[PDB]
Amino acid sequence: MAHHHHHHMFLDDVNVFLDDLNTNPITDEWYMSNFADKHIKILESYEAFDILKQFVDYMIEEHDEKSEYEIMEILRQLKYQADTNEKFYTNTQKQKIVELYKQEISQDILNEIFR
Repeated sequence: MAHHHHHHMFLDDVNVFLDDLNTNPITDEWYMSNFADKHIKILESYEAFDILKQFVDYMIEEHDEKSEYEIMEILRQLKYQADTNEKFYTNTQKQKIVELYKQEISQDILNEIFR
């Protein structure tokens, strides 16, 4: 009645995870893996590829170590769906997240993606 619900909610799943686990001391990246486990086609090749760049920047902005596994699972599901081993960043980024990444973690991620 009168108040027709007009609010963009839960569109950005990644945003919700990062925001929720940030605003709450949860900081449990494992939930992200639980999400990325769900075999669903989230995006298209170019969509996910570009969103790689977008998320690259947005992730760098938070410089958060405790979301590493989150960002990995996000980027891995994105490029896995995109079907590409490549990686690219925004003009502003000028910084490889991989350099901060624990290579030990990235091994398993690529182990899956490259398959």
